[PDB]
Amino acid sequence: SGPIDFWSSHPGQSSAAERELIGRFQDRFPTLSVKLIDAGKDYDEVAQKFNAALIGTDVPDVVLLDDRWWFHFALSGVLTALDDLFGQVGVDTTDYVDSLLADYEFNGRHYAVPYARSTPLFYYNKAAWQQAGLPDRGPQSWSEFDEWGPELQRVVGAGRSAHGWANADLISWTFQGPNWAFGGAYSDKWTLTLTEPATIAAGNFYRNSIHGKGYAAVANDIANEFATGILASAVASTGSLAGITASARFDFGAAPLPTGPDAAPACPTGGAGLAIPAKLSEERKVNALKFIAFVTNPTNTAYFSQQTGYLPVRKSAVDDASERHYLADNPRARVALDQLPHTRTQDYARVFLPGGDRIISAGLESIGLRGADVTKTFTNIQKRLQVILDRQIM
Ligand SMILES: C[N+](C)(C)CCOP(=O)(O)OC[C@H](O)CO
Ligand SMILES: [Mg+2]
Repeated sequence: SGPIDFWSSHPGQSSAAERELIGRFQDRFPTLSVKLIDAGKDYDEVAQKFNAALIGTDVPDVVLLDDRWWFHFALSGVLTALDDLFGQVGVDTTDYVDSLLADYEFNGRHYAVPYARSTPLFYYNKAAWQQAGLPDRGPQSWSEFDEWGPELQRVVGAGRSAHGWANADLISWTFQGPNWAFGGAYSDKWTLTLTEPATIAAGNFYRNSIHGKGYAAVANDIANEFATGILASAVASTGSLAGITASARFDFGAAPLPTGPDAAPACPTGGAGLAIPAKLSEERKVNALKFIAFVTNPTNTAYFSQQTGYLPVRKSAVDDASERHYLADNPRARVALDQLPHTRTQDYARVFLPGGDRIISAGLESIGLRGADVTKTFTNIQKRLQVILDRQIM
C-alpha cells in the first residue's frame, strides 16, 4: 500500500533525471504518487534486495532488473507477465525499439519494459591519440588496436595504460563483442563454446594485451579511470557517457566496437528494464504499468537518454524537438544509436545460465589479474558450466 515504490540503482548517475520524470508523472496523474528508492549501488544490489523482499512482505511496485536478473526472476515466476497489461493501459508497444522490447520476451510473454539500455563504446583519449600519431577514430579491428597499444603505452608512460579492461563487475559484457569479432562466443544458444579455437584466440588476445605486450590493464572504476586520464581508452557502457563527459578535462571520442568479418555484428546491447512483482494486487499492477509506460514514453525516454548517455527506447523519441537538437550538438551520443542495429543478441551462457555470468566473469578477471592460462581457464569454466546445464536440464 501507499505510493508506487520505484526501486532503482540510478544507473548512469541518473537519480536527478528520475526525480524529474517522477515530477512529470505526478503532474500528469495528480491522483498517484511515487517514492523513488535508492535500492542499491548497482544492478546486483537491487536484485539482492528484491530477493530478500520477496521472502518478506514489502515488495516494490516497480523494480529495475538488468539483462541477467529479469530472466532469473521471470523464470522464477515472481514477475508480472505484461502482455495483457500493455493492452489494458494503452501502451503503444509497436513504438518501442523492437529489439529492446524483445530482450524481455520469454515464451511468448514480456516480463519487463526497456529503461536504461546501452551498447558498449570504445572511449579513447584524443590527446593520447594525437601523441601516438593515431587517426581520429577507434580501431577497425582488435588486431589494429594491438598495433596501436604499444604506441599508446609509450606516450602515456609509467603510471598509465593504453587500455583499461573492466574487472569482474563488467568484463563478461565488454569482452563479449571482441570474442564475437574473433568468431568466438561463450555459447551458441545452450551449447557451450568456451573451448572452441576462436574463443581461445580472443581470450589470448585479451591476456596478451595485459601480460604479453603490456599496454592494457584491468581497471577498477573503468569510467572514472578513463575520465581522469589513467586509461587512454576503454570499452565501457554508453550509460556512463554523461559522467565521463562531465569529468574528462581532455577531448575524447566514442567509437563503435570493431565488427566481425564482413561487418558481422560484434557488439552486444545491455542495461536494464522495469518490471512489476507478480505478488502485487491487480490495482497496483495497473498503476505500476501506468508509471513504467509513462517514464518510457517518447519524450521521457529521450530525456533520460540526454541525462545519461543511455539509448532512447522509443522509435519516435527522435521525433522529439529536444532530442533532435541534442543529437545535433552531441555526436558521441549518436554512436550507440547508430550501433544499435549492428548488435548481436547476448550469449546464453552469460545472461540465462544460472550462475553462468559469475563463473565466466571470474575466469576472465583471473586471466586478466594473474595471467591464468586461457585454454586451462576456459576448459575449467566450461566444465563447471556444463555441470550446471546438465543439472538444470534434469
Ligand atoms: C551502471 N554502469 C553504467 C556504471 C554499469 C552498467 O552499465 P549498463 O550499460 O547499464 O549495463 C551493462 C550490462 O548489461 C550489465 O549486465
Ligand atoms: Mg511501500
